[PDB]
Amino acid sequence: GITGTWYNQLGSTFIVTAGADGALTGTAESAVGNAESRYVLTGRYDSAPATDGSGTALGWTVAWKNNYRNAHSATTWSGQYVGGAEARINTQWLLTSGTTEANAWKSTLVGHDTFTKVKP
Amino acid sequence: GITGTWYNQLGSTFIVTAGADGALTGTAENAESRYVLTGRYDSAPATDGSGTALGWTVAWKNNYRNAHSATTWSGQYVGGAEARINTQWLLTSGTTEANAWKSTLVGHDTFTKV
Amino acid sequence: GITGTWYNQLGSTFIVTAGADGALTGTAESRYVLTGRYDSAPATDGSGTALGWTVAWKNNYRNAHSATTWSGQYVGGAEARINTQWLLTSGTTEANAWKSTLVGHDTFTKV
Amino acid sequence: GITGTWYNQLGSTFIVTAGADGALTGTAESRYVLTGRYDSAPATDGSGTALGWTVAWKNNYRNAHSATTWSGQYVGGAEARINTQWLLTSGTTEANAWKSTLVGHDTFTKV
Ligand SMILES: N=C1N[C@H]2[C@H](CS[C@H]2CCCCC(=O)O)N1
Repeated sequence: GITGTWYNQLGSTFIVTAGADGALTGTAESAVGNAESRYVLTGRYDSAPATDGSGTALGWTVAWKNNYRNAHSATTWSGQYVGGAEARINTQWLLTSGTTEANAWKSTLVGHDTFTKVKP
Repeated sequence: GITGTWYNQLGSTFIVTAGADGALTGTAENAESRYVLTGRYDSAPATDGSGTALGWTVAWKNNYRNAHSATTWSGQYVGGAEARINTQWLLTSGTTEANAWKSTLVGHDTFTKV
Repeated sequence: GITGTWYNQLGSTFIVTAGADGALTGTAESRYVLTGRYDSAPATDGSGTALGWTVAWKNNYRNAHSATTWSGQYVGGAEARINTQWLLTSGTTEANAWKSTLVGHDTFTKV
Repeated sequence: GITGTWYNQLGSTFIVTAGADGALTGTAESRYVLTGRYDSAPATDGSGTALGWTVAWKNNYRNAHSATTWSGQYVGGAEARINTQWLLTSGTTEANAWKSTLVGHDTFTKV
């Protein structure tokens, strides 16, 4: 279900493997910002969701440092997986950059990403 | 300065180990209230007195309990004698499509070594 | 371009009046009053027009002890829309304040 | 209660008037107009009073092409406070929309 290759509305590709113990591992490649190539993704999911047709809660993080670039920032996505003919993951994200004390009021961006198993 | 025990303003206790290549692993917490954490951090931060960007996730499921939800914390570690982690968090619960609009809470937490 | 009737994704109807001094007044449809501000002198370079508004969910008939604020921008053009993120806060006791605030997003269109 | 002069943790000054059926009006300060709403009939059980307001960062001297909304609750008591979370959106292009909005939190007191 969650395991597979996902794309957000921006071209980004996230390759995610769901483990049997609630672990989420994989790789992100962003189509925007200060990023190049692949970045390590790690997260957790609810490995035994409700019966009742509710979604599957999950979250993951990417720190935007790899061997090519370092953006001194990290993003966390929080959302739910919803099965169906068109499986989708709906998330909200927080992106925090490292700042000095004086600039911390403006260190965090917030947005929403919708992931699909079909590239837009 | 990150590896160790951190406490938030709620009493809760977080034990985190920060690996050499940017992994964060540990637990949030008796057994029944203990949960797994996994995250990532900037292992090569700037020198300019900037904070170290990081983030982590906890799904609220263990062997004993399952709240069908996950929290992510996004934030930065600040050093010194008043070492702190300042974060904002998102908590999402699994919902039906009908109730998705109220699936996510937002808030902030501050973690201290004491 | 902002003044008029707007519809978000779950059919709610917002009637918005943009005043020349930057004020936004109108109603969200039971029916509640809205009030906000917008940039009454945006850039002409394709940038959007920044805005925000608030609805407290109390009227003559019902009270939910909560308020929502929408923060976003207007984008004009053939398919004008207002893209927003929102925060919904409910009155809670001090000990439930951690769970007093929801976050989401809303898109408004003219049809 | 809510009417008065409020200061946030960074020292900015908000002068707020609470109107009879839930209007918030006032200024933030370099001085800008604020507008919002609040629950004029809060719960008696000890809960806080839900509210929100907006400031568009345009006045007669400067315009940053951006707007902030605060969502939160007023807590009466020893330290009357207003605990909020805020969103600041800047007018951007289509291409830069994904990075248009910052989020944070603010505590206000009369001290
Ligand atoms: N796929 C996505 N890319 C952007 C959003 C949220 S994370 C962001 C990319 C940031 C890359 C590093 C940076 O620019 O600081 N979703």
